[PDB]
Amino acid sequence: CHPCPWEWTFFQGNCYFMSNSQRNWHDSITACKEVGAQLVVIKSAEEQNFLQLQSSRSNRFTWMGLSDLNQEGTWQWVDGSPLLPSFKQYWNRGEPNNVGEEDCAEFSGNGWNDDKCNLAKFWICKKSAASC
Ligand SMILES: OC[C@H]1O[C@H](OC[C@H]2O[C@H](OC[C@H]3O[C@H](O)[C@@H](O)[C@@H](O)[C@@H]3O)[C@@H](O)[C@@H](O[C@H]3O[C@H](CO)[C@@H](O)[C@H](O)[C@@H]3O)[C@@H]2O)[C@@H](O)[C@@H](O)[C@@H]1O
Ligand SMILES: [Ca+2]
Ligand SMILES: [Ca+2]
Ligand SMILES: [Ca+2]
Repeated sequence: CHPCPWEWTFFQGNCYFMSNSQRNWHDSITACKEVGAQLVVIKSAEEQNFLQLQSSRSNRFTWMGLSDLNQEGTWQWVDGSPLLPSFKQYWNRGEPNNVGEEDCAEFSGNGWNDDKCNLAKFWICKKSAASC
């Protein structure tokens, strides 16, 4: 037994899958469900710092489970949870700008950016880590 599956990353009781292939946002949601996970929902500040560092180093635009598709301007996580005011400090400068209609969030550089949901990007899945 292993806390996390092969190629996954462990951090604070959860396993994260950093994809090596690309998908649009909706298909990323499905990809995660197919492996018993969810497109990453950041539930804490320590988690954000950890993920941002890995994403920045990967130098890849990467989807997270956050969108304002249902109501422009109101960002909600895929589990139905609302984005908190304390997490809003993570957007890059000038973001979110909804330029050309951007309703999905991605890790970009050292922060977050909103981009077109139909764009294919890497993604991160999250599921709980097993204890053995
Ligand atoms: O600090 C520097 C900067 O470095 C990284 O890249 C910056 C740049 O990345 C994205 O554009 C990439 C290319 O996209 C097309 O191929 C061309 O436009 C080409 O000229 C670009 O280089 C993109 O995220 C961009 O952000 C702007 O566009 C997006 C998409 O329309 C929009 O959502 C943003 O609000 C903004 O207008 C970004 O500047 C990244 O690590 C950056 O985070 C970093 O700041
Ligand atoms: Ca919109
Ligand atoms: Ca939007
Ligand atoms: Ca943007």
